[PDB]
Amino acid sequence: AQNPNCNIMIFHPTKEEFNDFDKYIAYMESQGAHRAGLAKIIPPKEWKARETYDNISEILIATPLQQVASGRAGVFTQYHKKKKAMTVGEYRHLANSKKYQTPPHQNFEDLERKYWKNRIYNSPIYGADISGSLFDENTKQWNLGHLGTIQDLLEKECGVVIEGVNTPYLYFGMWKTTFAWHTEDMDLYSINYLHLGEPKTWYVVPPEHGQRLERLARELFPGSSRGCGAFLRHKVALISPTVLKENGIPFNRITQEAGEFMVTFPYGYHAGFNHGFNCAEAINFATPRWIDYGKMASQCSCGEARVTFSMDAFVRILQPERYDLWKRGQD
Ligand SMILES: O=C(O)CNC(=O)C(=O)O
Ligand SMILES: [Mg+2]
Ligand code: NI
Ligand SMILES: [Zn+2]
Repeated sequence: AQNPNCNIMIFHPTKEEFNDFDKYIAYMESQGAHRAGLAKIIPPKEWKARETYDNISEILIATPLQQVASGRAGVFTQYHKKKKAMTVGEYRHLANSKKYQTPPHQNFEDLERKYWKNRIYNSPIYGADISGSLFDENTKQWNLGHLGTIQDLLEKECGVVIEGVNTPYLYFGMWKTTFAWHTEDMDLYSINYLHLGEPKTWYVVPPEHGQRLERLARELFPGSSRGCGAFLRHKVALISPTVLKENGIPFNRITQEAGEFMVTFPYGYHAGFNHGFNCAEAINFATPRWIDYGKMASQCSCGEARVTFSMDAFVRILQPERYDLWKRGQD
């Protein structure tokens, strides 16, 4: 078995290997990358997403989210308070303000220490989940707006034509902006490209150990657990690396820098934070290997997790028994 310790692997494809996305994902899996839940892909040196980022300031962040924490430093939840719209240029100024900027630090490790120590005492503002793309239309390789769609994958594998579309999302982050512990909708893959700015630190649990994380989460968030049998789908809970180590949960960590891709694999729980002003782009995708994960994915039916139009068909076709109850949660 390749990569039996479930380490995060880093890949350096050549320009020739960067042509065929599906084939490279399958290569990474042949080397055991999926066992970690997360892989880094450094693009060939010849590649670029677009020519410059000089003209992005007029993108609108229609609903910036203030991430308010409750709990203790290592075990907290966050809720998202909606703020007034602002442009990317306005957001970048805010991120760089004395109130919100990255503190002085020695290195990524020092910054990670400061994040875990102090995150709960601040409420950073995240421009998340903005439909759109920063890839130039002429970028032919690993262009997240030109991937094969999950609907077409399901059709190719299973023969059923379904409604739905699949488009990317932009994330504009600042210091301490945070992504809570989650897997993807329907335990899909995700791919994330850090277009610009400061890094993003990731934590991930190997898919084979996901249920260990879930069991800890039920212990640590006991009211949430009673409210919903899949409450990590709410994307609100954080658990520090110190706490994970104290409870014997297997995980790994890595920092993504501008110009790098990360891939999350089916049922790979992940969480993380941004180091400073940045912009990432991400999208879900599927492969043949995903189908069995989609069929087994947990679902939130309590009403909190509220998701896209396109998840309907996935539940309906892969999880027909669950469909009725899950749809009640959506309506
Ligand atoms: O970058 C973020 O805030 C969150 N991204 C992801 O969870 C992902 O790409 O799967
Ligand atoms: Mg603009
Ligand atoms: Ni994710
Ligand atoms: Zn729920």
